[PDB]
Amino acid sequence: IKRINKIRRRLVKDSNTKKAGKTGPMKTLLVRVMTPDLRERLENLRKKPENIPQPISNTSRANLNKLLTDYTEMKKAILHVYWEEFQKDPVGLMSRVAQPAPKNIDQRKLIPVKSSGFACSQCCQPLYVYKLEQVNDKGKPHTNYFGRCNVSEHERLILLSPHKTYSLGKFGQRALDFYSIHVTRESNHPVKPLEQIGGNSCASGPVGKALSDACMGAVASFLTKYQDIILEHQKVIKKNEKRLANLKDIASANGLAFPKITLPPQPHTKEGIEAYNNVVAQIVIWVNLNLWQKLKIGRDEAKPLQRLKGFPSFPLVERQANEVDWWDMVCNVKKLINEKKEDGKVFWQNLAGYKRQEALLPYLSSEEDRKKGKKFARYQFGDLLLHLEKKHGEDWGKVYDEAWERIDKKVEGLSKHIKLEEERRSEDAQSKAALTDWLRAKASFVIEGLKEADKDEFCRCELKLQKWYGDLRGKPFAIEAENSILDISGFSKQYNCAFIWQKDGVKKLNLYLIINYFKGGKLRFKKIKPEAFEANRFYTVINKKSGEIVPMEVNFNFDDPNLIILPLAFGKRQGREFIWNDLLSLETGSLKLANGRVIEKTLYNRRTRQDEPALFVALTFERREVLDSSNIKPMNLIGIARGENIPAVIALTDPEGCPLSRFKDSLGNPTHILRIGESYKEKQRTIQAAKEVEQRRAGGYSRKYASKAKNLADDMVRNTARDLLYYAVTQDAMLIFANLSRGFGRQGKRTFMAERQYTRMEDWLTAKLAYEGLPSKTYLSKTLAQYTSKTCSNCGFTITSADYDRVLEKLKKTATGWMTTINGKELKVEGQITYYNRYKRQNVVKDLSVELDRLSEESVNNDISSWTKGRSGEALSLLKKRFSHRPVQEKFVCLNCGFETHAAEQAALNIARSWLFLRSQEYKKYQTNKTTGNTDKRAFVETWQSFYRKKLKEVWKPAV
DNA sequence: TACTTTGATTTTCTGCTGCAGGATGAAATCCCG
DNA sequence: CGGGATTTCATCCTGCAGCATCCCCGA
RNA sequence: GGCGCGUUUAUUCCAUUACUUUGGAGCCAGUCCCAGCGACUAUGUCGUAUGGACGAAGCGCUUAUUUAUCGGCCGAUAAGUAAAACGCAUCAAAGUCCUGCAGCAGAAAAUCAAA
Repeated sequence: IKRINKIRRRLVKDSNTKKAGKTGPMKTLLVRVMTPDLRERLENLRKKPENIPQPISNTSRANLNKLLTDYTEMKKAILHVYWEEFQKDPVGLMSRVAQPAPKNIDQRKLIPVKSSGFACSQCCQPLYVYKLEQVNDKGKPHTNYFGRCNVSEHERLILLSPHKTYSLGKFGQRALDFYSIHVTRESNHPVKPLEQIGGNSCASGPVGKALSDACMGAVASFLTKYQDIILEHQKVIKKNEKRLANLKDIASANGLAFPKITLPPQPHTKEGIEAYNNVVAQIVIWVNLNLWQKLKIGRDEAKPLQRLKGFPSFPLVERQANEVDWWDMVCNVKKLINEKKEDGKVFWQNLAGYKRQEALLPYLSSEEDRKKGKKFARYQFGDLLLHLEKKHGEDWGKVYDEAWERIDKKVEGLSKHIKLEEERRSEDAQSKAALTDWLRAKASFVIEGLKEADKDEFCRCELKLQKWYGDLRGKPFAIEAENSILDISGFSKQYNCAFIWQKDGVKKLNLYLIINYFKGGKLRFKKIKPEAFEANRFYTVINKKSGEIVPMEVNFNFDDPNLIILPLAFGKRQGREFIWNDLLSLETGSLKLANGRVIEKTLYNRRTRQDEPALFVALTFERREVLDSSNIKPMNLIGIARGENIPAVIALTDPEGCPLSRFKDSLGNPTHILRIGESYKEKQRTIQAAKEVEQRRAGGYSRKYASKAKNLADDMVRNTARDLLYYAVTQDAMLIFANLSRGFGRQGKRTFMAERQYTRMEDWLTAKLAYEGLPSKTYLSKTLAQYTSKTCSNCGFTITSADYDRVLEKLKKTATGWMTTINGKELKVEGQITYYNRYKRQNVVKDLSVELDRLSEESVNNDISSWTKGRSGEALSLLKKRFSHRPVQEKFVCLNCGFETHAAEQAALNIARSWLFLRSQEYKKYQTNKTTGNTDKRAFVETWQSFYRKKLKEVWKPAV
């Protein structure tokens, strides 16, 4: 039976247990706080439970709300202070936040710099460089670099990273002493969040220590991203200089006038980035308008400049609160439309004959628009104008007035309907979208007469109307809520937080979470004997740094007006995982509670169809006892192929490489191929289609679809990981993946991020293995991905570009038509090719022989070598498309022997066979020969094909 | 021969992945009943 | 004088190996 | 699309704790009232269920007052109400979180240009 927990139990029973290292694996339990609505849900059951729990009391709710608001305000204040500090002096701050080396690395410094890369801003003295050479565990020598000062107060060892000229290398959350600056009463800093925001009501210790981490973590992350990106920006600047020079030369060679603008130096703020990107945009606009379009020059010969991307913003303080009132903007648009009425009337009425047809060309819909069931407001207004012209003749003076009156009446009706709708309870997004579209159409109609008179005022009007159109269409779907976070630094007597339980029976437990963050509250811990439990008394466990577990009795008062008491809501599965686990018991110390958080975030309520705030509790657990991996030795192989249409296709093989038919398909016949994840893409496309329909109708989709794709993707990833682990454990096999880079995936036009699940599957399988204490190499391995999907599994021949080039070279004409040979096999050049005509938006079918004859109609003796570049290019494009090894995505055809099969299954088998290849002796001789500087892929392909053919002859008997 | 696609830039809103920072207890003073 | 409450401090171990592989192919 | 009942995901032993999701099965989808869109006899008419508003959303099992049939519900058959309690439709899986940025993609609109 395929259960993840069953596989975990089998893994546990098969090996010994050992204590974890300094830090073990971590896992988070996310539960909900028992609120009145959950109780109401519990009271509507057909079979009512015997004991319905009490919800969170009113006093706790008030305390929690106040504390959450105060915590958010203190975070904002501290972040604003450090934003000002960074904006004043970057280098000083990022030198202050750099993490010092441990005060234990006191090996003998050997060599100073052969100097002043940075400076300790505390004393404004340079940090001199000092090296230290050592050997790693793998034998590769490594030199670390450190910065030291002659100040005794600043006699530290700040880590450094060399570049080809030094960087810092690490930013810590605790390097800067936050408590002594902002929390302690002796400090003279003008900003003291606990003393000012909270009104001296919160305990200094816990709240201050939580703020320390919460703010300095974000600051350190921003500093790391900034220092990282400031180097690739330099590389891009240097690269753009050469391209600008080359394009200037090309423009000069063709006798064109290049704009006289200069690229600014490398910027270090957001305004400089915007200026540089504006210059790049102007250059690219000119290049496209004059070089690619008019002269038909290839993009490769005239390469564009590149924008600067990835510059971070300061945390939480640079957010733009684009808060605009909707009806006010509607009124402003109406006002400015009413301003220009006379100018539009004058332009339209006094217009000439033939200029009128071109004046209203953008107002006339196309045939495709008329066919697709619905038209934009512009074309509808154009149809109205045409009918009015037919009605009144050529007297456009009356036409203008009638059109204006009709548009006003329609807009007034829409406005009245929208106001009545929003008065009661309801939102009609379609009506708002229609009103915005009709306002846009009226604005265009009025202002189109100023496109040639005053381009500055016309540009101002266009900018205003464009920004207001964007804002009006985007506001009704703008989210205004944000999560609220309350942190718990740790679970020890210091931080005044407890996770308490009554000992019902011997194993049964009651459950509360207690927070004491207000002055005056009482929460007392008392040490007791290990087995001195009593009824109606709350107990907990305290974990000591030395490995000791101290059971304590926690006593307090329920009616205390300062405490926060939270009852939790969870399921059997979560309880067996964390609270009352059979093996990982937290009373024994095998499981430890690390820290926690109280979260307020939005849940979707379908009863009211709205997002509403809700309270969650997250508790992080650390595993202290893990397994021993020294005895696991898989024997067989499972090659796994990843993709989009099918998330996983797996093939099972013996140690020799021969297929093993042990899986059962739907029909029950033995097989060696399994598919995991089918019909996932179809569901994702269905969700996307629903989203697109709503987006076209109203400009955005409802909150019902907010998290559907992510939930589906998470479900697929977790279930696929379970399936892979189950097969690997039960078949005694090692899993083999392709060596795809992190973040690998297609970045095209109709691509979606929910369909890029390669690294996610990798990470989930690795983490699931890691929680038990085993390394990734125990059950998972990677191999080179080259030529795995391009090798025939029946003959061992791999197709390459050079083969296609040589086939083009040999192709000629006999009395029967075009002919060629590959590896002594004759090819009868015939058959039709159908291509997806994008301009026609259809499928166009052509005949290869006829196309080849046409290409030979302008040529004599059919000499391919005598053709131009473009003609030969079309020739090999046609031959490649007709002789492609992958005519259809899921179908593979071998060109050398005519073998046909499924591409994914063959590639899955070839992945395992390649993993076998990498540890053969042919690869050894190839590696030895490659040391002579011969960097040729051709020899690698030779070795791969030779090994594959040898093994096919020897032991891999092909299917007959 | 031409209508209809495509190239570039700008405005607004949403979601999903990717990568940084993390997953604090021990000990020393100080004050107050 | 003991017990809360507040303040100060400090911790770390990892690769390597070749241009393709869910891209495809295009008026 | 909407409305509800809820099972299985630990072998004696572990909170039918109640959470958040992915599946299976049950029941119900009309009205131009207001808008949107399309065709025109065109400052309106007609049509169209695109969006709001209204309306729809299991079946049995046992208990006692009234009527219809005999001596005038006591004995049974149908109709009308709240509750107690069980059964069938009807069933399998998964969960490692927080903060902060960035990058891609989706959807419209505006302008210039080419073929």
